[PDB]
Amino acid sequence: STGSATTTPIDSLDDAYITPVQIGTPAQTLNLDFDTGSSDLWVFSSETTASEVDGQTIYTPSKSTTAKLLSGATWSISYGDGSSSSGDVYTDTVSVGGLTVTGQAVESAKKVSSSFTEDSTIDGLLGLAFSTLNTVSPTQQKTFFDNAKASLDSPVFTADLGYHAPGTYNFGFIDTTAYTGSITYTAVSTKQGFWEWTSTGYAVGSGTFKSTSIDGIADTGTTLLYLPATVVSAYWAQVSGAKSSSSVGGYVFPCSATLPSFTFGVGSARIVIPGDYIDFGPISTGSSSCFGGIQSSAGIGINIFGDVALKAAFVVFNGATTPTLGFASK
Ligand SMILES: C[C@H]1CC[C@H](NC(=O)Cn2ccnc2)CC1
Repeated sequence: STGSATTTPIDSLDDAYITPVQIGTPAQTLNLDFDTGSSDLWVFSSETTASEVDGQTIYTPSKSTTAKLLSGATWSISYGDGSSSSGDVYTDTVSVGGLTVTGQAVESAKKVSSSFTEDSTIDGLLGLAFSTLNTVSPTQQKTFFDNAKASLDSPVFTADLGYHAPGTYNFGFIDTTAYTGSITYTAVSTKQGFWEWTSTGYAVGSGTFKSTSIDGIADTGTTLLYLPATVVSAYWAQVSGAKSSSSVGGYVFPCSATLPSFTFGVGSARIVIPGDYIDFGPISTGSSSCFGGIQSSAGIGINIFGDVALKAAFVVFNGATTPTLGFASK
């Protein structure tokens, strides 16, 4: 089997991407944030504290003839941005782009933190990291991909995120029309539960490539590119007036700037992030200070190849017995 679904930016800055997902019978379609940095499929629901729902579409398990309470199971998750959610668990039929999994754990939120409430466009998350990170207790549950994998034509999914435009998540096949040149594959460590790999270095603009190992994660659920402070300083030093602002919470730059590109290495291959991809717009409405899309990972404890990086590539998440990652230009 295969599936193919369009993923759409939630706003004009590509702050996140949503993908429609069918849950239950009859189908309830929710727009979920596909997150290769986490491993829980959770949704706003009829069980979510009413004051914490503000415009989201909810899953109502009592209206699904295939929903079954997973008795005794609870979940609770916190993310790197400080947001969180928790609740109980159903199993139900879940389909993405024509690919159907029966008995998928659908984690129903009883509580969500303020940032989730405040974002009306995201109805939940669909985790695509390794199932070892799944938070369901006392019986850990599998991701949608983990459940689907054996049925797929090939045990892979691909992320093809757009810049200020829709893109595609495919399951079970590689669309050879969706990228240019060849896909370069690189080793993955699953030891921390992530799609963790080692970039071979970077360049800023038209500058020379610096060969250096940068261990990080391919994370569709993180908006920005988080790299070591040395690398980030080298980038922003090429933008007149750019500075790290403790009050804003990262590097900012004059909105009048033309940003240089940023290149990262995948083996001997190179992925070029155009400068425009690194502009996250005014820090507050009407400001001439703009927020940067490349930020320091110092104090995160891990480098994160988030959407800023991934949207410059066609990315293969290869879930074979020994997982790997593939990157192509597009
Ligand atoms: C320092 C960084 C700050 C931004 C963080 N972004 C997230 O946590 C986004 N997220 C929510 C759910 N899955 C992903 C990542 C760490």
